[PDB]
Amino acid sequence: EKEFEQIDKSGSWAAIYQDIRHEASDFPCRVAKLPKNKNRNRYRDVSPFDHSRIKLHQEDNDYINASLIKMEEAQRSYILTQGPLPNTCGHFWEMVWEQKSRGVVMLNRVMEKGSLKCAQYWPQKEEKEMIFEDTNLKLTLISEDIKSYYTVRQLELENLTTQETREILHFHYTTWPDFGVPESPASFLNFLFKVRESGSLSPEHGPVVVHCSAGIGRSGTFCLADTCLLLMDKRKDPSSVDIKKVLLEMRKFRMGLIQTADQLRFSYLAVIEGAKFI
Ligand SMILES: Cc1ccc(C)n1-c1ccc(O)cc1C(=O)O
Ligand SMILES: [Mg+2]
Repeated sequence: EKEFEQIDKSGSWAAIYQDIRHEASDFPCRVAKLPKNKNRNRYRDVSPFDHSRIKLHQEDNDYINASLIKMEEAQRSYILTQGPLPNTCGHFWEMVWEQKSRGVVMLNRVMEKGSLKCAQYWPQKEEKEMIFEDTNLKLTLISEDIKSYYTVRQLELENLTTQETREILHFHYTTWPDFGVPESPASFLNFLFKVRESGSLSPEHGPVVVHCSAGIGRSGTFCLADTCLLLMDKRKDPSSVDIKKVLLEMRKFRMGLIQTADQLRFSYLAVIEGAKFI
């Protein structure tokens, strides 16, 4: 609150953001850069660090552009990944299956600014299921709840090899503007609360899988707000929760979390407003 007003009045958002970017950790991404993985990486997207990458349980190629963000004190984990490519939808759902995730959080529309941001990786009609032959998975739309700011879908994922099925919840925030950030964090906070209310972020399940469009953040704002709000509830002194410190901690696991000074300001606003509600 006080820190927000001081930065806002002095026009220091870009300076604070540049300092975070300059202090952000840099770890190798050697596996991501291997020639055989060139078509598994979305152009203009970041690469996962070797130390925190999620490995597919496959003998030939274990690579997927996804990272595990593990927040020790908050007891929260998140898998941050790129929006699936036309050839990586099978890998994406293999990761959801292997990591025992209950929720997938999508913070972009399939088309934004007249360009495709990710493959249509889930079925749009109940009777038209998707089959991922490469990873032997079937995915069916069970139900859809379309709201004004976001849509929730219940999906059924089937391992065709064993016929075992799992219910996956798809939380799709459909109203993040093509340019900049939302004017108010209210709908984004309601979306985060809806994800929380589903059990998708809880330790009884594998990490939630979060993604957006290449190189333009968003995913970081979701995880950063969730972890900050949880720490404010857990700590004896909620005012000791430093969002810049939490962000730098998350940045140890995946690069590029919070891609603009506007997203940093938006993250502060979502945490301040969310703490007032909680
Ligand atoms: C109850 C329902 C009908 C259709 C869906 C997709 N649902 C959900 C199922 C689980 C969940 O956590 C949220 C929702 C919802 O729409 O709020
Ligand atoms: Mg129909």
